[PDB]
Amino acid sequence: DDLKLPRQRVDLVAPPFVHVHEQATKQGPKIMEFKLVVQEKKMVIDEKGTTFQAMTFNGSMPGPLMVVHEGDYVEVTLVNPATNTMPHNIDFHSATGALGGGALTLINPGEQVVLRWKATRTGVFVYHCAPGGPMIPWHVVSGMNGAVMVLPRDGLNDGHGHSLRYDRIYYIGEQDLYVPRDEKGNFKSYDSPGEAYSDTEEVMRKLTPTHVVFNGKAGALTGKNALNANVGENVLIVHSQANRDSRPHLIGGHGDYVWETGKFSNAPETGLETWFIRGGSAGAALYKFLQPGIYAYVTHNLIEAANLGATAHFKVEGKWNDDLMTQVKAPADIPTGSTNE
Amino acid sequence: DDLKLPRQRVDLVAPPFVHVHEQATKQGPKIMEFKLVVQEKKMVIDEKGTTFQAMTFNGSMPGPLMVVHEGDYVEVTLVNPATNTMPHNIDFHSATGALGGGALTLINPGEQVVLRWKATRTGVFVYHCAPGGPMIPWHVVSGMNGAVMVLPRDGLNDGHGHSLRYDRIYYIGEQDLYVPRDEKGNFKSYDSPGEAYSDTEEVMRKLTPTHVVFNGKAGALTGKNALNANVGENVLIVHSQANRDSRPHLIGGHGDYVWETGKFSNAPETGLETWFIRGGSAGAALYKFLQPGIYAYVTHNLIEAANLGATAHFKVEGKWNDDLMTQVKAPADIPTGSTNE
Amino acid sequence: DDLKLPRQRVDLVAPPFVHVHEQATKQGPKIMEFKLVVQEKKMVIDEKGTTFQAMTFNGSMPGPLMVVHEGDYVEVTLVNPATNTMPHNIDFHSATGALGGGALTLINPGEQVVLRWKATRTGVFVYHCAPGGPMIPWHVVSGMNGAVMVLPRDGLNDGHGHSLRYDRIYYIGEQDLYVPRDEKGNFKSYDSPGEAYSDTEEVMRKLTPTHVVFNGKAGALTGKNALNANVGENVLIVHSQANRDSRPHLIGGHGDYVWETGKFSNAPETGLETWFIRGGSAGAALYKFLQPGIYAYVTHNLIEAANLGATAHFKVEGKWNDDLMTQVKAPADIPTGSTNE
Ligand SMILES: OC[C@H]1O[C@@](CO)(O[C@H]2O[C@H](CO)[C@@H](O)[C@H](O)[C@H]2O)[C@@H](O)[C@@H]1O
Ligand SMILES: OC[C@H]1O[C@@](CO)(O[C@H]2O[C@H](CO)[C@@H](O)[C@H](O)[C@H]2O)[C@@H](O)[C@@H]1O
Ligand SMILES: OC[C@H]1O[C@@](CO)(O[C@H]2O[C@H](CO)[C@@H](O)[C@H](O)[C@H]2O)[C@@H](O)[C@@H]1O
Ligand SMILES: OC[C@H]1O[C@@](CO)(O[C@H]2O[C@H](CO)[C@@H](O)[C@H](O)[C@H]2O)[C@@H](O)[C@@H]1O
Ligand SMILES: OC[C@H]1O[C@@](CO)(O[C@H]2O[C@H](CO)[C@@H](O)[C@H](O)[C@H]2O)[C@@H](O)[C@@H]1O
Ligand SMILES: OC[C@H]1O[C@@](CO)(O[C@H]2O[C@H](CO)[C@@H](O)[C@H](O)[C@H]2O)[C@@H](O)[C@@H]1O
Ligand SMILES: O=N[O-]
Ligand SMILES: O=N[O-]
Ligand SMILES: O=N[O-]
Ligand SMILES: O=N[O-]
Ligand SMILES: O=N[O-]
Ligand SMILES: O=N[O-]
Ligand SMILES: O=N[O-]
Ligand SMILES: O=N[O-]
Ligand SMILES: O=N[O-]
Ligand SMILES: [Cu+2]
Ligand SMILES: [Cu+2]
Ligand SMILES: [Cu+2]
Ligand SMILES: [Cu+2]
Ligand SMILES: [Cu+2]
Ligand SMILES: [Cu+2]
Repeated sequence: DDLKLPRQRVDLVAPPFVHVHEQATKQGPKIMEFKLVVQEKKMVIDEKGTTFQAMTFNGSMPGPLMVVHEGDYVEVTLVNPATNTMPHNIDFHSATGALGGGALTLINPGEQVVLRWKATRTGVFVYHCAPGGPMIPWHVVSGMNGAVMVLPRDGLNDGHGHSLRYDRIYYIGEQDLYVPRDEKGNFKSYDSPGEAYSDTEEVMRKLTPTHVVFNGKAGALTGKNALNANVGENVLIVHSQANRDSRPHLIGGHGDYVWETGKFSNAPETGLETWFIRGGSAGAALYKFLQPGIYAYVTHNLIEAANLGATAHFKVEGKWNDDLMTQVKAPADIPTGSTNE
Repeated sequence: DDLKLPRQRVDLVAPPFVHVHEQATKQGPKIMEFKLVVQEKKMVIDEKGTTFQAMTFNGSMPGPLMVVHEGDYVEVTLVNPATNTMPHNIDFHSATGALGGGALTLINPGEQVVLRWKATRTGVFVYHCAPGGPMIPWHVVSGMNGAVMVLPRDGLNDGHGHSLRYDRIYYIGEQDLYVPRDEKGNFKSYDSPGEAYSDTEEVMRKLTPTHVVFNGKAGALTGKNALNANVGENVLIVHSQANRDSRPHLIGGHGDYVWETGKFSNAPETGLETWFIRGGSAGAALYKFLQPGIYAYVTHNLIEAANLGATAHFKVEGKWNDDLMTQVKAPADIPTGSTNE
Repeated sequence: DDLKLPRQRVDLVAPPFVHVHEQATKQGPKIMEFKLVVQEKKMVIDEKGTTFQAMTFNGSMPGPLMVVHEGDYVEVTLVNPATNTMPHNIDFHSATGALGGGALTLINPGEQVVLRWKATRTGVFVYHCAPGGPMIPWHVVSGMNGAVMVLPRDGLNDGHGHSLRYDRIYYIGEQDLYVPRDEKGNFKSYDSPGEAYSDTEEVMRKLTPTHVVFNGKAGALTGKNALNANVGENVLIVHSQANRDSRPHLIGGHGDYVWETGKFSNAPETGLETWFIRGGSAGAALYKFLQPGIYAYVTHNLIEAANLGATAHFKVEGKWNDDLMTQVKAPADIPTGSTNE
């Protein structure tokens, strides 16, 4: 027992929600214990019911958000149940050495492993499966990716000596999918990941996804699963993309404070319209809602947003501010005396 | 009449030019009145005469640049003449609430609407049509996008307490187009936007444009329409892309001061070769010309620049500086005594 | 002889290595003399032996890294031997005027030219061939691109008044290739660049590379050609991409200090997971190795990394630090008493 620190078990929750944590803490470093269970399963990924052979951490795309503080140790038990067909591992971009932990975590079905990494670098970071060779992109684009947030012990700041505190946090994992089609253009179904591989790899090679989704499917965060907020709340939106670039935008809002490269040692940028998540990274945006109503959160390639699945909704309760925006005149017939050339 | 401020009507001009404005102002906030008239029309988009069914604000791709100051109110009359076939609206990324104004501006042919938004955020911002669902990307990639610049009341600064002033401003709107082809590879023509939709959507879904153009067509800002400047002038180049990333570069020059995310609350970066406009944003670069001659302004995917339409020219008058660059020896035969392995 | 400065001849070396230079210097400005010889040749670009008709500076993809200091003059002799078939030139993104020098350097086979440019802007910069029109992207994606680094005379700094010094430097040139295929999907071979052009241009137009390689071929910097380092060394990794975006990541490491836009007048960002090289630029990352072993350096589109060629290896000698990372329990059977739902 070389490392003599208190241990705290964390119970992960499904995205887009985040497990209970403190922003600022005066507790000393701890060993933060997490469990991730690989689950291969067929999943529905669009509003027409298209299925595909997914591979997940903890049954979700993305995998759950892990939250720790700078100087904590993160002890992760990775479990690969014998119902799975493939070997799996885990690479933490937050971690130092052994390909992020991938070189120390390769497990066959029926096995588990325990990795410990010190949280020396602050920010939001991707984690993903990376078995080796062509299996690396396949496992990642099959769903095996999530994120971890390493907070400064004093919480977030604006890079100019002022504390920032969020009232709410959501984790938006964006997933690029490569679903094979038949000669007529219909999506193909398979009985196992292995059976889907060869056809999937051919789609992957042309670098054009068939779907780009938040929280694992088109429409996942719309309708009854819209994200809630209230006028005045400061909301942190963590966005990850393990394989492909994204350009997040909150329609009707802004990024008040944005860490587009995702690392809290760097001052955020202010007042952004659209920000950029480089493939293989996580970023974070804070926004204080000023108006009630529906907001769309998109990647601002609008073809991907509207036609390939990459739109979420916020439903924000409160009172409308006519000073910031008003409909001066409702739609009305163009006046007869108008000249509109 | 709740809002008791002076009103000023602005007459928009066609890009790449910009309407008359002040950089720094000591005037107080005003209500700045703008009119945008939707025009659906067939337009020529390449040097071989390819046409396509465009949808525009004020008859241009991009729509005109609107320029106001922080704290002004922007009162926009959007007009959809009865000669048009589709409903249209407007989303200002500069604005707060109601999906940028889209939720308050949906008008059928024969209607107009008046929206007012407070200019609380400084920078250059996209505006675009966003009717709903799949119509959002279609209207945007059909040409319905422009930009607005919200200047600080004191004008631009270098983020380190020094004023920056431009001698000239140009607005470069970049447009990704998705023109259908027949089985032989020739571009298809249609009699209406509605007729073009189904085939266009199929091209859009594969996320590869057929054309990438500045000011609405290949060659628009070359030849007799090159952009003018003079040695010593500080030129602001505003660049927008409503749907797709771009990587601007001034061949033979630099970005002296670049706001790649486009927001003046952030200090610019200095001395860039190439900068990055994330899809769904505007950015801005200042450059002081040091040499006369022709400059090419490109997106630095050179296939897009040279082969899909995305090159503009500057023609810069003045005297050559041999200290910065000189041809020491003109092309000459390789000397006989040379060894060139 | 207007310009009365000392002259120093530099002998270039093949990437990923870099010619001998000083980081900080107290020498005054000099005329730094470089020679680049164009070589058109067939080259092997993947592990299955696929060939293609390359065009290079000095026989390598990328062309060699040139290193000078701010205020030096760079006198480049460009040679186009009569064994070549095409005209060639050179555009330095570091240079001011005449399209970066392209407008002063066009040479036919059998000719040479001498260009001098003043190194007024600090950073890493692309150089590339740019003959005119469609020949520009073709020559660049055929291999005619490299980089130059213009160091501050005091060496690198952290943007906060502290010197940074590298123990080692590597230059990683990333190349997007567009190799034609026959109706069965096999790569086509040609006897000359001219013969390959028409088919290559058709691939280029669809903006999807067939290969994305470091140092000119899949596997170039893996196996016996892995990059060496030692625990404790600060390694500068210069990354260029003349045509297409990249997202570098050091698997198991970080970017301690990253200039993603590549320009040393801007403070670096700290502690990045993944950074972004915009097409038509160079960037640079410093990392101090903390753990021994194999590291993969990738573009973090993992399909491109694992399946299209874009992976390099570092082999790092030293002692493992169990505090930063440890395997707490090796892979073992899932305990009978476990519940893993
Ligand atoms: O800021 C640059 C810095 O990163 C360093 C910090 O000095 O270390 C990072 O990783 C180390 C792992 O132990 C820690 O010192 C540090 O707390 C963390 O940010 C150096 O390697 C370098 O100067
Ligand atoms: O996309 C090609 C072509 O395929 C068809 C079926 O023949 O539709 C498929 O592709 C659509 C777009 O991805 C999906 O909306 C649908 O689930 C799928 O069957 C055609 O309708 C389409 O033109
Ligand atoms: O700098 C962060 C800041 O944005 C705020 C300014 O305090 O507001 C922005 O939008 C508001 C709309 O009224 C204005 O206060 C402000 O002038 C503008 O930049 C906050 O919501 C937050 O601190
Ligand atoms: O691009 C496919 C194929 O189509 C042809 C006509 O058969 O040319 C078309 O496409 C060209 C590239 O976009 C355009 O230059 C031209 O306007 C268009 O007819 C072929 O020439 C080409 O191989
Ligand atoms: O920092 C902005 C600055 O770039 C300037 C420097 O004043 O010049 C750059 O190019 C010039 C070429 O002579 C040099 O003055 C300078 O050393 C270099 O960084 C201006 O044109 C402008 O303020
Ligand atoms: O990629 C299309 C198709 O072509 C084949 C040969 O018919 O393989 C070629 O393409 C592969 C992927 O790029 C390469 O691995 C190989 O060198 C090449 O012959 C098929 O195997 C493949 O499905
Ligand atoms: O140690 N107190 O939270
Ligand atoms: O299945 N993912 O939220
Ligand atoms: O672990 N690879 O399928
Ligand atoms: O109020 N004067 O410009
Ligand atoms: O048609 N646009 O400039
Ligand atoms: O308004 N949509 O076509
Ligand atoms: O001038 N001395 O290095
Ligand atoms: O051939 N290039 O390293
Ligand atoms: O110089 N062009 O082939
Ligand atoms: Cu896996
Ligand atoms: Cu990774
Ligand atoms: Cu419209
Ligand atoms: Cu938008
Ligand atoms: Cu060339
Ligand atoms: Cu260039």
